[PDB]
Amino acid sequence: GSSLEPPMLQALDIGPDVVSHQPGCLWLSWKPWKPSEYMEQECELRYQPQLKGANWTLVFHLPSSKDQFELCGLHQAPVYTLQMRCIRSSLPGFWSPWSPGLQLRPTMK
Repeated sequence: GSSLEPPMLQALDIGPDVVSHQPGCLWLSWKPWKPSEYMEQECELRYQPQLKGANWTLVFHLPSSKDQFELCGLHQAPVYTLQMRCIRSSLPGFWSPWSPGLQLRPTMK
């Protein structure tokens, strides 16, 4: 949610060498809170192709905190958008509000 120190989600430095060489791939990364304690909740990622129209696609099996998310198969819009949502492990009841992520231009092809 939104306590003292709020969570943040951004993309990764991709474009030039992106470390290795993939056939068009992106890289994300985010972190909720976790004050050095246990707790194994769960989180999902969201990414839609920002263009004339869009249907928004989702992702699951995501770790509360990712070190270098790796997505691939993005080709349809000129710019892509990405947000983030979270919840507990198996307690479906609120899912909190969709936190705002960011928008940028991924691989060119």
